Formats: sequence, structure tokens, C-alpha cells
Amino acid sequence: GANKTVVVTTILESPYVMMKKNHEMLEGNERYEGYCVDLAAEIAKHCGFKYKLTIVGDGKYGARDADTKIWNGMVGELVYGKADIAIAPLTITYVREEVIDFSKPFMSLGISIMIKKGTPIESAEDLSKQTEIAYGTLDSGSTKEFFRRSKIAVFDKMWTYMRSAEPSVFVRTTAEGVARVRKSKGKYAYLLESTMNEYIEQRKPCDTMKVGGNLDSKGYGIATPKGSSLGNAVNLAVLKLSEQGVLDKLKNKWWYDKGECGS
Amino acid sequence: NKTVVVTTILESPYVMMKKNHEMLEGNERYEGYCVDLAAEIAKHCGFKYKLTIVGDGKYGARDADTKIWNGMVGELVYGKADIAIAPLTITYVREEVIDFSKPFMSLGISIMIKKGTPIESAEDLSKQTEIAYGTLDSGSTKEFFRRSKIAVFDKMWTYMRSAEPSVFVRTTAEGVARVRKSKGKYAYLLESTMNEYIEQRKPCDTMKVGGNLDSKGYGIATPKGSSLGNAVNLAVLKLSEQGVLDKLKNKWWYDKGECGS
Ligand SMILES: N[C@@H](CCC(=O)O)C(=O)O
Ligand SMILES: N[C@@H](CCC(=O)O)C(=O)O
Ligand code: NA
Ligand code: NA
Ligand code: NA
Ligand code: NA
Ligand code: NA
Repeated sequence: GANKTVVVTTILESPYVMMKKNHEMLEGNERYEGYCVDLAAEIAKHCGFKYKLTIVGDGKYGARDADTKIWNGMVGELVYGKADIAIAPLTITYVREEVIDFSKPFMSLGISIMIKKGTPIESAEDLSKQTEIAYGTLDSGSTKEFFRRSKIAVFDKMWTYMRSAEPSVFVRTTAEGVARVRKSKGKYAYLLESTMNEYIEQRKPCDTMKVGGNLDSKGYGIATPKGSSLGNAVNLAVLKLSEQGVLDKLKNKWWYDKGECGS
Repeated sequence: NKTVVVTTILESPYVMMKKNHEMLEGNERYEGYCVDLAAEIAKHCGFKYKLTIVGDGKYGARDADTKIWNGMVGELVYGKADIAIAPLTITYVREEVIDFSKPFMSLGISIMIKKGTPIESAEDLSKQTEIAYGTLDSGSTKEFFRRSKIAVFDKMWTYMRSAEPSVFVRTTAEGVARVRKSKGKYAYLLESTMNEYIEQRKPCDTMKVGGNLDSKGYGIATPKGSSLGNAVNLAVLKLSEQGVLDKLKNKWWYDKGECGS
């Protein structure tokens, strides 16, 4: 085919993709900064393409509606032919792998627990065995599906509580989870990926922290539509950037170099 | 149908000989994390299989002169095996010539010392000469050093590649033995998974020090273009999501720890 600008679907999720301070003065890809913005640039340079960052319209990662079977989110953008690639903290999962292609992971993570400092909770088991502290997850992403599908007793118990809790314990964006932890005087804990958690505990006012081990072990991948010829080069580029140390540099740059909570 | 030929490697606790194996036959000779994994993948994908220990006992590297692949990788490239189920690192050079599932385990390169050795990091190794150190032959750790442009790692490579006698070993067990027997004068660079397993084994004289040097994964490998790959990769993601991989890990690493809780 002719030369074409690659349409990249991504999500406003700190520190992956953020609005730059002076974004009102800026246009196109220059509006944004963060780990995935830098990662996009690196993949584009290796794979020899021009591209356009496009924030996903509905703000979601991607789930399939059980009634209509329509995919939302970034996954929907690839499934339905709107975008050419997803460069974002998109978890490689079974149900997504059936419908899109994924690179090998560019980051490793697991589900984890965020508390307001001081909350008397150290583990999933501790959340599951009490009722005073509410807890939930992001909508339309892999963490909620983790709970919904777990056969492990403690996780199952947690899903059973979460799915029926009133008011709703689920949040639309990670920022909304963070505010609910910060504002709830220790009466809400948030289940989110260790990568997001670790970032948030580096930001003022330093009132949150990760507790416990991770609940699972998995990875974020760069996604393309099933069968897209871009996949092979993009997967090699990931592995090369991993091997060169560039992914490690990017993680330190966006998580720790400008940390607001010490060390 | 047809029996799937699985290449693997004798590497504790992934594949080990059972007690009394000399009277056993076939797949029943072996036990460990990758034996259990192979069984799970075969069940999910609907195939019979035969485990076969790689003839040359290597993971796989390409000879710079001949461009021939050895090890498990060579098995798959030259058509001797249909799948590899082993702690085989997903790497750029390998990805060019075989297919890989998404990772079934996460790991990084790490440092093993005999307890009390005055080393706490790679940097520490690189700044002295009393304590020798090396890696496995024919694997991803050795390639990591050979190819690194990071100063500390490049410096390590320069030393290792020229050190006399050789600091490289043929098997992980040999590297561990060398650590154990060298009175603190040998440290070994190996994957955090293996390091963690050995520090749970008697005589409890080794330990992992410092952070991991990198972050990567093991995958199930198949020859490039094999029709097994799709189903295998989905099976790894299912076993992951069902918590089976975590259960296998706990069974083979920690259940049997001999060096405390
Ligand atoms: N990374 C997740 C979103 C965050 C979460 O669900 O905790 C996904 O790809 O769905
Ligand atoms: N997992 C490695 C072998 C161990 C090592 O090199 O430390 C490989 O696939 O080459
Ligand atoms: Na796919
Ligand atoms: Na073999
Ligand atoms: Na180390
Ligand atoms: Na499950
Ligand atoms: Na688990």
C-alpha cells in the first residue's frame, strides 16, 4: 500500500499518557507526555512509521458486553478497524488474545492492593475477612475480570462481595479509585495493577501505599488487529528495546526520577 | 493423530529424574514444574506427547562462525522436536527463528554468592578481581553480557570472556557447585528463578544478592509457523489466569523449601 500514518489508540492514564503542562498551546502528538508516549516514539522509529496518538473515545481499556458481545475501549478500536495499534498499559489476557494480536510484554505487573496510609489491611485475605472497609476495581478492564473469573477461594469471596456491594465499589478511571481511597478515611481500598499503584505512591500528598504481594503475574503488550503485518516488527522492536535497557530507563524516568515522596 | 515430540532440559526444579527412574519408562521418568506444565498444555490442546531431554544439554545459541543453532532451539529449528517446554528465555535472536508463547514465568538475571561473600551488586563484581564470576554456556545470560552496552555489564563481559581458567559452566548445577566449593571466590550469574530455588535447598549456603539485572520471561517455543502455536499460547494464558502456573510454582519452589519459611 501507500505510505500511511499509523493510528495509535491509547488512554489518559498516568504516567503512561498525560497532558503536558502547556497542552492548550500544543498540537497533535505534542500535547502528550509519558512512558507510552516515549515508547510509541521508539517503536515508530524502529519500525519506520509515522503515527497519530488518539485517546480512546470512551476512556476504557476493553471488555466485551455479555448481552451484545460488542467490544469497548481500546480493544474495540482495534477490533472494529478504527486504529492500527494500541500503545498503552493494556494487559495481555486470554479473551483479548482471541480477538487481537499482542507483542511480548513490555512491562511485568500484577494486581495489588492500594490503601490509605494507616488502614489496618495487609493482604487480600484481610480484606476478605472483614466488612468495614469497602473495596473495588476499575470497570471494563482485566482486574475486574480477574475477580469475576477466579476459582481461588479468597478471590472468589472478594468478587462475591464486590459484585453486590451498595453503593457500587467499581470506578470508571483509576483517578476516581485514587480519590475514593484518599477521601474515604481508610474505609475504601482499591485493587489495581502494581505498576499504577507504585506510581501513585510516588505522588503528593503521599497518603497512599501498596500493601501485600501481588495477586497474579502478567504483562502489558502492544496490540494490533488480528493478522496485521505491523505485528512482527512491533514485537521485535519491543524485545530489542527490552534488551537494550530502554524499557528500564523509561520506567525509572516516569515512576521514580521525579518522585514526590522521598528516596 | 500423532505424538508431539517435546524437547526439554534437565534443570531443577523444572525437569528432574524421579527417584527410581532407572526402572521407569517414557514420560514417567521425569517430574517437576515443566513436566506438570507439559501435561497441562497437552490436556488443554488435546495432544499426546513424548518428553525428550535435549541431546547436547543446552538451551540454545547460534555459532558465530557456522550459524548453526545448538540446544533446544536447534532441536526446533532443524525439525527434531515439535515444541519446547522448558525455562527457555524469550529473546530477540530466538524470536527471529522460532515462535514463542506469551511468558509462563517472569524472571531476571541475578547474582548468586556463597553466603558471606562481600558482594552486593553487579557493580561490586565489576570493581574487583579477587572473586571470579561467570555464567552458563549457550544461554541468554551469556548473550546478555556479550551484547550489553551498559558500562558495568560491558566491563563484566570483558573480564568474563578472557578469564582463565574458564568462568563459564555447562549446566546450572555446575555453576552452583562451583559457588559452593570455591570458598567465596566464585559468584554465579543466573536467572532469579533458578537462584531462588537453590537458596531453598540444603546446605543453604548460597543466596541471591542485589536486584535483578533485567526483566523478561520464559515462553513455550514451537518451530516458526507451526500450527500448534496458537493453541499453546492460549493454553498458557488460560493456565495463568486460572492460577495454575502460580500453584505449580509454589509446589516446586517453596513447598519443599529446606532452608526455613
Ligand atoms: N491494564 C488493565 C486496566 C487496569 C485494570 O484493570 O486494573 C487492562 O488492560 O484492562
Ligand atoms: N533460560 C536461559 C538459560 C539460563 C541462563 O542463561 O541463565 C536460556 O533460555 O538461555
Ligand atoms: Na492473536
Ligand atoms: Na530433545
Ligand atoms: Na543482582
Ligand atoms: Na480464572
Ligand atoms: Na494467583
